[PDB]
Amino acid sequence: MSSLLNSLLPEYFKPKTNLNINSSRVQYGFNARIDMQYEDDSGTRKGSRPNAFMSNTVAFIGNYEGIIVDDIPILDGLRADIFDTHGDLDMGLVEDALSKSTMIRRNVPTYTAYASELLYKRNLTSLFYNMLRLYYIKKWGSIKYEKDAIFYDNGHACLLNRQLFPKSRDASLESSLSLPEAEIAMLDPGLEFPEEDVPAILWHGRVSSRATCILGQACSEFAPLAPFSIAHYSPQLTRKLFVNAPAGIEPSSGRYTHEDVKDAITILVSANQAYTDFEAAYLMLAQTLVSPVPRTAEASAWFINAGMVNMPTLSCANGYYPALTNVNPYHRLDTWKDTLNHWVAYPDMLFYHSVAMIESCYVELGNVARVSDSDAINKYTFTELSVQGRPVMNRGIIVDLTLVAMRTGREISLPYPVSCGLTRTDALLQGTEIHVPVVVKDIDMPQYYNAIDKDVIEGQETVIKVKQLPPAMYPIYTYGINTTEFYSDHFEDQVQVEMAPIDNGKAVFNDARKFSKFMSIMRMMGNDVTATDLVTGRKVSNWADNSSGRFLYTDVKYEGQTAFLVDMDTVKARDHCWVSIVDPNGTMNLSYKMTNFRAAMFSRNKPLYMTGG
Amino acid sequence: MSSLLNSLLPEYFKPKTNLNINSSRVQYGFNARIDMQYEDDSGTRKGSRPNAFMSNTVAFIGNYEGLTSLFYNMLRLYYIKKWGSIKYEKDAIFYDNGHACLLNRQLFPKSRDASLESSLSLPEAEIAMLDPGLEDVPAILWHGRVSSRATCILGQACSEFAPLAPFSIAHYSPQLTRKLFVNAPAGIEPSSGRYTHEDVKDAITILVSANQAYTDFEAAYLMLAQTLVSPVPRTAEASAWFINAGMVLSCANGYYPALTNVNPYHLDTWKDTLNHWVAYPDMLFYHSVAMIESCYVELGNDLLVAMRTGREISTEIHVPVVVKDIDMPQYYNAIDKDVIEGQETVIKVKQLPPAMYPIYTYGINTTEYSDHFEDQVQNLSYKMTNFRAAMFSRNKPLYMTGGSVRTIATGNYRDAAERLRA
Amino acid sequence: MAPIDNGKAVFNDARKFSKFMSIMRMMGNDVTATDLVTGRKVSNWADNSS
Repeated sequence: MSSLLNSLLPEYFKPKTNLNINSSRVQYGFNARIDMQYEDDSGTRKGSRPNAFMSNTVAFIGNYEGIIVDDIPILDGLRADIFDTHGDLDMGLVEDALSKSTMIRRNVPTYTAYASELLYKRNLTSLFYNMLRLYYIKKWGSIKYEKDAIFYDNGHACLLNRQLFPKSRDASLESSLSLPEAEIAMLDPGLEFPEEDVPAILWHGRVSSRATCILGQACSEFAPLAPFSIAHYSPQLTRKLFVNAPAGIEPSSGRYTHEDVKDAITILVSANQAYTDFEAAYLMLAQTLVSPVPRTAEASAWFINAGMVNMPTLSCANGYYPALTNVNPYHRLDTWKDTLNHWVAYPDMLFYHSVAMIESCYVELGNVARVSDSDAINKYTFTELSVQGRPVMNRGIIVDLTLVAMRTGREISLPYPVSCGLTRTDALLQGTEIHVPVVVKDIDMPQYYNAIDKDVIEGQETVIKVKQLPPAMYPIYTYGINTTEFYSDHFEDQVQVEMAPIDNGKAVFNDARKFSKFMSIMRMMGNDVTATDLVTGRKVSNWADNSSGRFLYTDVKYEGQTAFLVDMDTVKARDHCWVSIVDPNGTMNLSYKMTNFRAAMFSRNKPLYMTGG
Repeated sequence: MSSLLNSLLPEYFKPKTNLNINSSRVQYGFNARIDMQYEDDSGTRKGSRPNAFMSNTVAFIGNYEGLTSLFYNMLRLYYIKKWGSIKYEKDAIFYDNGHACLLNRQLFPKSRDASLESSLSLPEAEIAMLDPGLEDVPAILWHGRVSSRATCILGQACSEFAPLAPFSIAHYSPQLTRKLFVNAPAGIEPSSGRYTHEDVKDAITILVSANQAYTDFEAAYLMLAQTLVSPVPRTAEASAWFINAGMVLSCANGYYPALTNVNPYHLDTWKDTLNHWVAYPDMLFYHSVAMIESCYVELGNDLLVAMRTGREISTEIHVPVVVKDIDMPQYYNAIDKDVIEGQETVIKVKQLPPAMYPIYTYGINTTEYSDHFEDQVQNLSYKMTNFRAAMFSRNKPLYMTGGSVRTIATGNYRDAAERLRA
Repeated sequence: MAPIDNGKAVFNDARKFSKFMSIMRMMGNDVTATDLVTGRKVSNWADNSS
C-alpha cells in the first residue's frame, strides 16, 4: 500500500524521483538550529549551533532465510458474474460461464469437476516479490561488500562483518547471485486433464526473448555468497511454469537490463488482473530492503540469529480457465490499482518508504521491550488485541503494520488479511540472554560493558551479555508527532539540577528521569560527563553514540537502584560549537529550542543529493 | 525559481536585459547620500557626505568538485561559449590590504594560465538511435530530426569535465553516462564538432518541451545560481571559507512514450523559470549575486535565505599569506613574530568572520551590522537617501545594455476550481 | 564592538571612556589604555583609597 507508507514521511520532506545510490551505507537525517542556554546564580551562558545533524545509519546487509508457507487465496481479479451476493465462488455459475465460452466441448465436464480445487489457488505474491528483487539487483549492482570491514565501532568495543556473517566471501551485488533458469513450457489448449502442482499464467500476445530469461530466474533458488538484503536465501518456487500464450514462447536470451523487468511485471499484472497480489509483494520488500546499523554496541542482539521470511507458495490456475478473467473484474476497494501505478511512475521512492517502516518498527520495539509480563498489553499479547480481522497466523506484515499503527496513532486498513513477509519480534519473545561477539580496542572496556572477562588485553575476541534489548534506532522521521518521555524528542525541554555551595561540585541524582535529561542536554552542549553508580560501582558515559547525539537510559546496561554520583570538576569540552561550564555554584537550569528543519542525506562521508522531477 | 530570486533584489533597482562581462572580477554597490548631525558637551556640528560608494567584490574563481544533471551541464556549456574570453593569470592578486597579500598560486595549486574556452577540451559520448521494436542507459524524446549541432552538445554535456584553470562554471564533474538513446522518428545526423552559444538555447528549448521536464530545469537553474560566482573576501581572515574544496542521470520517456501525453500532472506556475531564462539569459548573474550574498551574510551570525528575508520559502584554519610590510605580525595573528618583506608565512583563524556586507539586502531587516537608513548612536544622527546602483569592472564603469525587462509571471489558477492543498 | 575587531576598541568620546575605566576597577580588572595621537599610557589603578 503506497498510500499508508507515504503518510509516514515528514511534512518538510519534499522527495524527487531519482536517487543515485553508490554505496552500502546511507546516513539519512535532518539539519536543525539548536539555541542552548545555561542559567546559574552567577549568570547566563548562551550558545547556538546553526547546523546540527541528527542521523540514523542504514545499510544494505542483513541475514534473512525464506520458507514456503500456506496462505489464504486472493479472489480479486476473477469476473464479477460467478460471485454470489455474500462474495464467494457460487459453483453452478462457473459451469454456466465455461459452457457459454470458446472452450473445447469434450473438456467442459472434466475441467468443471477440477474447478472446486483449482479456482482457490490464486496467490502470485512470491513471483512478484522475486521479480522486484531482480529489478534492484541490476539497478544498484555496483555496490560492494568487504569481508574485513567495520560493522560497528564506538571507540571502546569494535564489531567486524566476519563476526556476525561467517561463510561470507567479499564480492559485488551483481557478482553475488548465479541464478539457474527454470523451464517455461507452452500450455497446449487441448490437454485432457489439468496438471495440479504446476502453475499456469496468462500473457498478452508473444512472450519476448528477455521475458523468458526473467520468469526463468524469478522461479529459481537464490544461493548468495555475500549477505545482501535484496539477495537473501529463497527456496525454489516451482520446477516448471506453463504460459497460455497462443503466440509461441521465444527461447531464453541470457542477458537483460533493469528496464526489461518493469516490462515483464506490467504485462503479468494486466493479463492476470493481480493488483492486490502486487500490493502484498510491495509491503513485503519494504520490510526487507534495508536493515539498520545498531545505535549502540549492545544493540546488535536483534541481528545475531537469522529472521525467517514467510513467502506464500506459488499457485495460479488462470492458464486452464481463460474465460473466467475478463475486463469486468471483482474488487473490494475502489483504489486497488494505486500501488502498481505509484511504483511504475517512481521506482526509487521504495527506499524512502522502506526506511520509514523499519524506523517506525524498531522505535516501538524499543519501548515495548521495557514493559513487565504481568500486564494487559505486554510483550506476548500486543498483536492479538490490535488485530480486528481473521488472519491464518499473527506473523509477517500483521506484526509490522500493528507497530506502525501504535507509532503514528492511526487505523491501518488492508483489503485481505494476508500474513506474509519478515517477522522481527524473534529475539524479544525468546526472553533469554544473547551472547554478541566483540573485538576490544582499549584495556579498560569491561567496567562500561557487561563483559564475560574482567581483564582483557587489546585485540582479544570477547563476549558481551545483553539481557534487556536497547533501542536499535532513534526517532528522526517520526520526531515530535507522538512524543514519549523515554526518548524525550520534544522541540522545547528544560532540567533543574539543585546544588548548594557547601557541596564541592558533587551532585547525587536520586531521580532517574531528570538524570537522563541532564546527561543528554550536556552532550548537545559538547561536554563529556562520566557518572559512577554508588550501589553497584559501575560507570556510564553520555558519549555512547556518534549519530543521534542523545543519551537514552538503556545506556546504563543495568536495572537496579538509582544513585548516580556526577563530579562537576571532571567535565571535559570534546566537540566544537559548545557552551563552557568553568565552575558552577548554586542551582543550574539547562534548556534548548529546535526552530527549523531541512532534510539531508550522507554517503561515503559526502552529501547525497536528490535529482529528477 | 525566478520569482523567488527576483524578489531578493532591492525595490529601486530594475536591471536591463544584456550585460557584457569582460573580466573575472565585478564590483556592485550603490551611490547613497548621508546627512550626519553631531552633538556633544562642547557644542553642535552639522555636515553632509554628497556621494558615498558602498560595494562588495564578486569573482568567477572557486574550487569545486562533483534530468537535472543533464540541464546543469547544458547551462554551463552556454556560459563557457558566451563569456569565453575571461583570462586567469596565476601570478595575480586575490586579496590586497597593504600589510598582507594572497596570490592565486596560493589557495589554487595545480593550476596554469588559460582562457575559459581554452580550460576544457571535452570528449563526446555515443548518441545512438533507439529503433522502435526493441522489447543503466537513459532514453529521451525529441521534436523531428536531431540537428548536426544538437548531437555535439548532448555528446559533450554527458562527458567528463577536467579543467586546467580554477573557474566556477568549469568545475570538475564525473561522467554522467556512456550512451544516451534518442527516440527520434527521423534518424540523427553525425556530430559536427563546432557549435555557437545560440545553438545551445535551441537544444535546451526542444529537450524540455518534448520530455515535459520543466521542474527538472528549475532545480538546475537554482543549482547553478549557487556555483556561478564566488565572493572576494572582505578581510584576509575571510579566505578560510574557500581553502577546502566544497562538494557539488536516469529517464524512461524514450522507451514508453505513452506515459508522456497532452495532459501532464503538475504548482500552476511550473513553466515560469524556463520562460524567464529563454527571454533574459544574462539575468542569472544578478540572481546568483543576490543568493550568495544572502548566504554568506547570515553565516556571519542555502534556501539561510529564509533567515535573511524573514519569509516562508516553498579546528583553527591555516590561511597562507605573503608579507608586504615589515610590521605585519603586530596586526595579524602570524606564526613567525619576526618577518621580512617577501617571506611567505601563515596566519591563524579560529572564528570565521563575515565574507560579505549587506548591499542588495540593506535595511530589509536590521541586526545590531547596524545597516539602518536612520539611526541615533549614543550623539550622531544620520539619514541615508538617493540610492542608485552602479557596477565597476577592471577599474572602469560597467554599463548595462539592451532594453527594459518586461514582467513574465502566471497566476495561482489557470482554470482550476478548488485548491487541493496537497 | 563588532566581532571583526579582535578585542581592540577606540573611544572617540571622553565621557564614556571615564565611566568604562572606573566601573572596570570596581570589578577588579587592571586596564592599560594607550593614546594614539601623543603615544602616552594611562592606568585605571592610580589610587588605593576611593
